[PDB]
Amino acid sequence: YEIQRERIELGRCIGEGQFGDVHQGIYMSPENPALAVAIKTCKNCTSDSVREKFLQEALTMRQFDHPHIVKLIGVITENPVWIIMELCTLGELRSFLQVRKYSLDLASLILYAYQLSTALAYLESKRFVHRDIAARNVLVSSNDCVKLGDFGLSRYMEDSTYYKAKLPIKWMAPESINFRRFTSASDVWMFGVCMWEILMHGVKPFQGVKNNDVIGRIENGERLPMPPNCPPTLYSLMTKCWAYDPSRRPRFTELKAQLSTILEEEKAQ
Ligand SMILES: CN(c1ncccc1CNc1nc(Nc2ccc3c(c2)CCC(=O)N3)ncc1C(F)(F)F)S(C)(=O)=O
Ligand code: NA
Repeated sequence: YEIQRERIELGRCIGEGQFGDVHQGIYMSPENPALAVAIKTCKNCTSDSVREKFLQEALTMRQFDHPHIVKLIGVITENPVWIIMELCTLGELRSFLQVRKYSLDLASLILYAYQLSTALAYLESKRFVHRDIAARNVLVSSNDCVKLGDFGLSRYMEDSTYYKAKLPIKWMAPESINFRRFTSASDVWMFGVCMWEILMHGVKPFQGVKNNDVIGRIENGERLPMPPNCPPTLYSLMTKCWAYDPSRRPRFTELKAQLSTILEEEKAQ
């Protein structure tokens, strides 16, 4: 899993991470075609405690191998420490959705929700609780492929460090907001919010509502409204993710199967 720095061509900065800037680049793989990659850099990895924390993020991604989760390519443990990830060429999902708005076919939006449900069913199969499922952590590899982004770079995951700028209340299950309970069932609640975000073309949930007012509305039975053009079967599926009792929420394998049916019904106009 070690990569040699002379095989990396560093390109433009595509974002800022907790440990340092993230760049786009090219990895000249030995005896293979060159790959487009994302490079996580570390500014203070001279410190052993910082270096080990940064390298733990690469080990977290190394344990996963799924077509809709960004893949670890390798690490450069020489000073300055770099983590090499696969690049999702088209960038962040919210920006991509905000450009296209109604020009994206409904079949593409449902496909994105289905692809994420396969990655979340895979994480659930490994007994891994995400805790930060939101459209901001989703990347676009091509017009017909989205992926979950790096877990370390995700602002509110369990082992993620904080950025200079507390909790994503508008995405969280009631038991997570009230008692900090995070399970596979609370991940299902967040995924229903993420599906709503996709069908709303990158609009954020509960805009203009204060975080403290969200739990009162949820306890009164209020939910995010049906997005314009969203098929009623898809909205019904979202409301099942938002069952107040977590034991009544479906698991990711069921959401995957139902989304595949919804997608095939839309493709048959
Ligand atoms: C949102 N995220 C970030 N948060 C903080 C820092 C960086 C990232 C993005 N990280 C990544 N970005 C890309 N692709 C990419 C992203 C942006 C742009 C472009 C390509 C080109 C067009 C453009 O203009 N910008 N692929 C892979 C990664 C990964 F492997 F590092 F995850 S996250 C939690 O990692 O999903
Ligand atoms: Na190296």
